[PDB]
Amino acid sequence: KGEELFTGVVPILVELDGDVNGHKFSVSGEGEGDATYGKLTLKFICTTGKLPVPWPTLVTTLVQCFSRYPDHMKRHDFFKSAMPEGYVQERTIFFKDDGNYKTRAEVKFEGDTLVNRIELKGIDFKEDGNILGHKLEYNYNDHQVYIMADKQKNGIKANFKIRHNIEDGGVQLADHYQQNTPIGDGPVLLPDNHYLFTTSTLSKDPNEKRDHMVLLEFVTAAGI
Repeated sequence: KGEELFTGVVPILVELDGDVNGHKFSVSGEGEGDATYGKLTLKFICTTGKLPVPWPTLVTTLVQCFSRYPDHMKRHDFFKSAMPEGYVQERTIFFKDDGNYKTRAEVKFEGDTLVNRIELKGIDFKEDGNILGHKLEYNYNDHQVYIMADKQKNGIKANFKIRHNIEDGGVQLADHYQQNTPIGDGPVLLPDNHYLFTTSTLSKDPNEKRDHMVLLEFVTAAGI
């Protein structure tokens, strides 16, 4: 089983290559995950300069295999069952009255490390909007993810809203549409519909001078 590969603390590598309205950038993340408790600690660095989009808008893009799946639904864990070969994770994210991100990522083990490798393309963004204009608060409003099976492609799908607080009043809406399919061929668990509940805390490394985001996350799956 792929679930075995998560019994301990697992190092996490994240790598994003991004293009939004022609502003190209890269993001690297390193940290570790504990699926037994459902805990992620990661530090992200924009390794090419200033991040041209706000850090919270990338949170969902930047490893649901680390969700704590209890004992009674260790069998609906599609994300772990796909390991080590892993899965493709694709999204479109509509920023209301603004552009959209399209993301394709591969989530897999490379040696002992869980690696989330992402390409991100963003189009139709307003240059003085909340994204390209950096008008969103540095914080997070988590949202639950209702995970439904997708027997057709043999993976799962979800759609959910993320709310970003706008520095001067609004809420910026980020409409997420997600589908996941296994990379490998072997048997994979197809879950009964269930929820993923996530708690995210954003913070800053006082000794770090590059543009960056420290992220602490707790996540659990739930029935009904």
